[PDB]
Amino acid sequence: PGAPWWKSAVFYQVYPRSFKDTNGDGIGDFKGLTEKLDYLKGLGIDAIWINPHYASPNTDNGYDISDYREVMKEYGTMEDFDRLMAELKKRGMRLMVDVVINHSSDQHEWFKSSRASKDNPYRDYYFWRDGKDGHEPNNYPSFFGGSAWEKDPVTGQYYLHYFGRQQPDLNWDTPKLREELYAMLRFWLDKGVSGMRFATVATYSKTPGFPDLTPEQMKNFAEAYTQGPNLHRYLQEMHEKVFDHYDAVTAGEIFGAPLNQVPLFIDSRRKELDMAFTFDLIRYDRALDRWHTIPRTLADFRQTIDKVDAIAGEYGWNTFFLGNHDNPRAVSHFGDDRPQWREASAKALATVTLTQRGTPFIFQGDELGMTNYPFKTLQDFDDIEVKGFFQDYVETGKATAEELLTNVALTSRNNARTPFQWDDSANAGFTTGKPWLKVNPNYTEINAAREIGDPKSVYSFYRNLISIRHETPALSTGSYRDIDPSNADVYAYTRSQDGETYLVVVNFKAEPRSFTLPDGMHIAETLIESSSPAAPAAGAASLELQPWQSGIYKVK
Ligand SMILES: O=C(CO)[C@@H](O)[C@H](O)[C@H](O)CO[C@H]1O[C@H](CO)[C@@H](O)[C@H](O)[C@H]1O
Ligand SMILES: [Ca+2]
Repeated sequence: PGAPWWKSAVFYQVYPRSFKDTNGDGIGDFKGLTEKLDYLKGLGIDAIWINPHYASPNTDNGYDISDYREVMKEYGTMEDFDRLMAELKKRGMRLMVDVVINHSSDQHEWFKSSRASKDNPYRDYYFWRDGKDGHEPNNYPSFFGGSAWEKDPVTGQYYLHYFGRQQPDLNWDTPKLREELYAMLRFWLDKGVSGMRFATVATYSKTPGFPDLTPEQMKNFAEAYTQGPNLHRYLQEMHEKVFDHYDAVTAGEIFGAPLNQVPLFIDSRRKELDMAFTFDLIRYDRALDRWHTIPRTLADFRQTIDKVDAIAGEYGWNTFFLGNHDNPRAVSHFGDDRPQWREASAKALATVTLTQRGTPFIFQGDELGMTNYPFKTLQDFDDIEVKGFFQDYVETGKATAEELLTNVALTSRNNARTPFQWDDSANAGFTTGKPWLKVNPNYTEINAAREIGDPKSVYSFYRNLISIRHETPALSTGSYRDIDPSNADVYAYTRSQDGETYLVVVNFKAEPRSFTLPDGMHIAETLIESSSPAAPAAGAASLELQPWQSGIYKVK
């Protein structure tokens, strides 16, 4: 039997707002993405995940949707969306879209009606509760600052919002609401969408009665919001009434949920989701407040990957990513973005990303080795989540503004949202106007045009790796085995399928290191290396590794 197309596919995440502008408004659009499909094809990309593209007031840049069946005005029209589809299909490429159905915008017609009165037909499309003892219904905190409950004077009741105040949560306990969501999903699937990514999929179910969070739960409220009693009931239903009738791939963003519960989401026998986005790895060095950083080693890095691989079992599947629109740049976060180590480390992380077991996602710009942004003003940090950090930590005296910005500089979501660097023209060729966010000044050295013409560039190395994975089934669907989980210098693991075994070795130190193969293992061939002066001799039992050297080898 064969493996599904998505298990051996290489995905590329486009954040349309910051990818390519074509009308000089400073905002990326659909026409921009369409003009760059050849670039993505040439890289070797099989499928594209785009961030929300629906009508939105943009208080959270598309994650506050005011009309699920209309296209965001900034990105273009429905015609532009269809053309994007058609141009993708002509290149044998597939499209995955973002599905945001934990909540909607407060400008959605459902909510405008819902808030009108207690007897409105749409009232139960959301959660409305009376205050308690002169205060909020309960002690729920919002991800984006303050209470998760917001009072509305129109009726005197509070509505629930896990995130932004302009992002009220949808009530999945209401059957009529679920049917509306299902019909909306079919609407896009009938248009030929090949994949769906479910944003904060683990929070769909709310706990009956909304009791107060215990002191312990209050600490880790992200986890507590993923413990709704009817969650998997709703996910199985959505599969039965929607995805069972189509051949699209489903990807869940499982944020807040402990690893041991992930199988419930991705076990194919359960008929829920196909693969999972987990955040144990990408947040392995983030503190509980989601803005402080905690020092970690390669040991912690690889042991997390191990635990994540183990919950796949035989019937489940993982995605793999080192960066997205919500996190700092990969080379800055996991590598060394200093000008003498940036390219080398970026190539090293590319080797990891494309030799992991699971479906790899590459975030726009990482193939160029783009870096974190050098923030210098208040404005640079402008984001709804940072506004919330101010509300919860600065205005309350828990921390000074400078303390917040010092740490957020390393963790800000805006680090990943600076305009794609196409060339070295004005604003890196992203726009002919003023970009909605400032272009990283290092675009003079870091841009696509220069990378594409250089066989030693980061882009060329990614492109080479993508070709190798596509021609080596073991590197996609093969099994995973960490050689030494306790090693903090050199990351090494094997990929095996059908008698074929491959070895991956990556030095994470900016210093020369040595690696010794397991007893009875020898190098047969060298597929690729970065920062290496010479491939090992055939039959070698060990490797001499340069600083930040990475490689892939077929072994005996
Ligand atoms: O914003 C975050 C990342 O730093 C998290 O607090 C967030 O809870 C989580 O990453 C959820 O992700 C998705 O849901 C949000 C929708 O409200 C949106 O802000 C994120 O961009 C989207 O990725
Ligand atoms: Ca535009």
